[PDB]
Amino acid sequence: VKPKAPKAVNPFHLGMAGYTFVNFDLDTTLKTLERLDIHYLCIKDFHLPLNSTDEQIRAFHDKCAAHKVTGYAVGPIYMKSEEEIDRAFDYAKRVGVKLIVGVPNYELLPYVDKKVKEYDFHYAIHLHGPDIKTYPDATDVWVHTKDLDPRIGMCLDVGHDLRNGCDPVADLKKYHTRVFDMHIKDVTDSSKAGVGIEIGRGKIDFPALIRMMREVNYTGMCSLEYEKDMKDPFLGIAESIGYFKAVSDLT
Amino acid sequence: VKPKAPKAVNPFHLGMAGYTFVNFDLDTTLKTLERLDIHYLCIKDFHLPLNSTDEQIRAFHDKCAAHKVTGYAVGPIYMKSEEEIDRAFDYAKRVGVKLIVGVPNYELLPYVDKKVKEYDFHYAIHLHGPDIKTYPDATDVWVHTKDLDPRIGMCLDVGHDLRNGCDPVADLKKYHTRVFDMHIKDVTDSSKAGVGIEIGRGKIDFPALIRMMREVNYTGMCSLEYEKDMKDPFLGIAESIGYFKAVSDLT
Repeated sequence: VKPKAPKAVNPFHLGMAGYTFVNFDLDTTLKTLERLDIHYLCIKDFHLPLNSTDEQIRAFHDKCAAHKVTGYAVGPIYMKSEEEIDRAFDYAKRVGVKLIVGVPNYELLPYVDKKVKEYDFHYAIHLHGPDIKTYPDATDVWVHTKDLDPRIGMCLDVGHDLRNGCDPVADLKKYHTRVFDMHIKDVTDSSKAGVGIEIGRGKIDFPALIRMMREVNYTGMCSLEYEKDMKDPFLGIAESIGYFKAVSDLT
Repeated sequence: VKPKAPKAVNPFHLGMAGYTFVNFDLDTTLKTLERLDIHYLCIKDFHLPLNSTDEQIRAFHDKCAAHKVTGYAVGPIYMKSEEEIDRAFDYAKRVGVKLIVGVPNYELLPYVDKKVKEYDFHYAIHLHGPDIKTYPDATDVWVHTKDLDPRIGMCLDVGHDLRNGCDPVADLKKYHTRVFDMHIKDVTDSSKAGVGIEIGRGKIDFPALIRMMREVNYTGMCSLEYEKDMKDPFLGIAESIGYFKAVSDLT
């Protein structure tokens, strides 16, 4: 009997983005993560509403822990006014996280700056690809944040970046000092016409991504945001996780 | 935009072993393979009974084709008398396959020899690991077949082989001339106490297996036989397929 090769060491943590489970309750979400050996969840309002009580927040944490899951950040949370920003930062504090994934209107970036100073939280702007005018890609988030507080950056969405015609691995190399979260997913083309697909079936260079994360020592989460078959996504979620685990282990 | 590496070329074909779906009908089985991009199914009696009519066989083939699946072999079929052997070979011919996965009593091996000559079919004996007295491992199948017709060999079950304390990659190197089918699966230990687990989570050295299949030019099927959570196996089936696809692509 000959032991297989040791699995490679990686600085990042595997998680799930909450939108993957937009059509499912928290019970179903946590049970699925548990079965997939995934220990991190980005928290969405459809699982933990912003006005949840202190007791409801405790109950959320306890359920997460019972399934060996940590809620590591909140969002994406879209923010179109200072009041929404105020509410999002207070919610993060109440939930006990220090990372907020957000989509603030451009004119509100100075206010986000004020709030990251007040709370000492990181704030990761979710880039959205070529269908959306604001924050289409990693460069656009960079240009809007590079002169602001160091705690403001991006949720590097590798799929949307590639669909905008950008190399997400080269963007990670350039912009790593402001990449605070990541959505992993795969796409069928490096254009607006690219659609979501199971990880490994599409165009994203995962081996390159994994090597680059090691090279820049990315220590955040790589959170699967699976946007295919969203009314019955389980088979695709699990195949994508398997493929990504293997790339993580063998690269 | 930089294209990812071309996927590696492999001589084998990815399939599914029918026992994976012992608790599910053929519709559910074919739909699952279709969604997983799997094109080969080993045919079990609970999906296509041995006394199925000619019309039922046609209907089976048409349904398989509609889901882009080929039924590539039949079995495993346990055989404890010459009559059962007679019935299995005639069934294979009626179903239009040339490979039978079987478990014949040892004393019936001469009759299997007679039947492979009569029909010109390959016959792959499913080895069963340390819990079962007959055909516990690849060496035992080898010793019982090496002097018989060249068309009689083994369904190399990598999980059961490892649980018997055997190296399935070294067994493949030794015995490739008589490996006509393969069950892929993973296990938690190289002992009787090893249980099934998602591919990649266990002890089987898949990269080594893939390199060895290239080295001996194994052109048969690697059929997933998933024996965990068998009342709700979908998540584990899909993770295992993802992991194995990645190993196939990147090794």
